[PDB]
Amino acid sequence: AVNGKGMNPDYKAYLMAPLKKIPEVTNWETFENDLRWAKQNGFYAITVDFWWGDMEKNGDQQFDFSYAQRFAQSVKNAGMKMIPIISTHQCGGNVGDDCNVPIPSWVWNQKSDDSLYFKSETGTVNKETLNPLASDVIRKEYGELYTAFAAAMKPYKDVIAKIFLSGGPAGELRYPSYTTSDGTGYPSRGKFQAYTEFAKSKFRLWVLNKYGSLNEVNKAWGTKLISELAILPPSDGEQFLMNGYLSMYGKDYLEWYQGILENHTKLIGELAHNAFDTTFQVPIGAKIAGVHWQYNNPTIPHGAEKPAGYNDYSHLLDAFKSAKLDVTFTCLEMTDKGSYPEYSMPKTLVQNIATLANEKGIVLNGENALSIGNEEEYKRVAEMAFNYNFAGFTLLRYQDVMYNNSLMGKFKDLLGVTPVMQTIVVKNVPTTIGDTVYITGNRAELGSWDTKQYPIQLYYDSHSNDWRGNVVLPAERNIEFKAFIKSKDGTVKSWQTIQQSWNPVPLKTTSHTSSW
Ligand SMILES: OC[C@H]1O[C@H](O[C@H]2[C@H](O)[C@@H](O)[C@@H](O)O[C@@H]2CO)[C@H](O)[C@@H](O)[C@@H]1O
Ligand SMILES: OC[C@H]1O[C@H](O[C@H]2[C@H](O)[C@@H](O)[C@@H](O)O[C@@H]2CO)[C@H](O)[C@@H](O)[C@@H]1O
Ligand SMILES: OC[C@H]1O[C@H](O[C@H]2[C@H](O)[C@@H](O)[C@H](O)O[C@@H]2CO)[C@H](O)[C@@H](O)[C@@H]1O
Ligand SMILES: OC[C@H]1O[C@H](O)[C@H](O)[C@@H](O)[C@@H]1O
Ligand SMILES: [Ca+2]
Repeated sequence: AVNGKGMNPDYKAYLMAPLKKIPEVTNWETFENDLRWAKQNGFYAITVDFWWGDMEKNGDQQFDFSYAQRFAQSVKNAGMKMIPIISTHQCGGNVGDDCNVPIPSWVWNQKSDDSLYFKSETGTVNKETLNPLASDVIRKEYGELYTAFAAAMKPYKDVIAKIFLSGGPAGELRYPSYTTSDGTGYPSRGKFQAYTEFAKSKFRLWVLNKYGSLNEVNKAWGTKLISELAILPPSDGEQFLMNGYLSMYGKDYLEWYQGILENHTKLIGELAHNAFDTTFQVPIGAKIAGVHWQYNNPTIPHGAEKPAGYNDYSHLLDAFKSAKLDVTFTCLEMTDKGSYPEYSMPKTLVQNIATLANEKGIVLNGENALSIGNEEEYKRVAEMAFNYNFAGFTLLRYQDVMYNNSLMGKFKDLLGVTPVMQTIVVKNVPTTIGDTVYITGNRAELGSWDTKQYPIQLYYDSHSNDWRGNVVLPAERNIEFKAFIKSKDGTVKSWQTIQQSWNPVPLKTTSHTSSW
């Protein structure tokens, strides 16, 4: 893996459940059997959306966790684990959606202003999820929902391996900047979503709080605003993305804009921990979307990310570490293109996000963006997952592998692996002062024969004069590898004489000894 390390020893594979309720897809007995089968193929738990629109439909405080409970009951019967997603967002309207579950219709009546929803540069209204600006309503509603959920699901704490939160549209921490009705669907640039009267005044107050007065504002932005009402979000999103973002005003606007999402992260993170920490004691996480298009568009750089709310990922991730939430990213199955008109750079994006996450010590979990239909995409996922320290991978979605035995068999082999620590020992290595020994192998878990970025470092044992190291490997899988020497300057000097192998790696920790 990266930095001479191996795959993450805590890696686990997860299966994303269907969007529709199980009873609308099959019966509970078949479902329980599907889970036993999934478990046989390396899946540790099934992640599932529990829609707010279902749990509090009737009215405020009128809960119904009957479905969630029945679902957990079957997971328990199958001897599996589940990862509930407290989806406070709407189901339907997004890519891949095949459901229709809006958030409780009554929530919109708790306000007379327009503080609850989103309005784009061109007036398009969006009600897929509560606007994070309304922290007062979110604190109340999410606070109540989470605590009610904890009580109702207390009896099943033993099958709950983790809890996910929905930070926005599609259960992702972001603004709804890419939608069909707003004319911002892939691969178009996104449209900023801060045009409600509430958003405008909030930005105005934030600017005034930062600088004190209009004069200080005009002084900082080098502008000539006539009055406080002139403090506004971009009038022209396109022009802003072309070069307005480079000005002092742009920096402040984007800081505030992304700031709303960071503050929201800290809020839900706190409500969640307060409601689940003592009861379940399981990790909590949220999702960041993979807005990979328009990444390298020369005219409007990061034209889709910025409107989504992603301007500074480093700063964004700090909010997660601060809130004590694990992070989930996507697009692990895709590769870079970066050509007109999409200017798509998913892999580059995933690599950057992963590098940042690992630096800050944030637990990283990945997902695939679109359904996978060929073994080749599983390989791409494997490369990213096992070389960028992912602690987990969640496959979307259920039916894709449940009704396709050959695809399932390929996932079991490449991704449904159980990591096991093994000691590799290489003897008689002709190393000279300054050289370092590494091992690289055929599977992604071994860097796929890469000696530049993904090789696994070994350590000299001065006592037995050989090189060794405890390496994490995929249990019960066949592997081939070779040790090689890296000069002090970083070039590959020589390779092990014979290619080694372990057919397969045993599930018990032992050691593999070979000679150079
Ligand atoms: O609130 C100040 C001003 O902001 C916007 O104008 C920005 C523009 O969006 C940027 O791309 C760049 O040109 O800097 C401008 C400020 O000097 C709003 O469009 C404008 O209405 C508002 O008054
Ligand atoms: O690069 C893929 C390739 O890597 C290894 O081949 C090594 C070989 O082991 C060394 O002795 C020397 O020849 O450099 C080669 C790399 O060019 C694997 O052994 C091989 O299976 C794999 O395809
Ligand atoms: O079931 C989980 C969520 O699935 C969809 O959202 C996915 C989307 O399909 C995928 O392309 C993207 O990369 O990630 C999101 C979030 O996992 C539904 O649209 C969501 O409502 C579900 O919560
Ligand atoms: O915008 C939703 C979807 O748009 C496109 O299909 C992208 O390829 C995909 O990665 C993304 O999830
Ligand atoms: Ca409530």
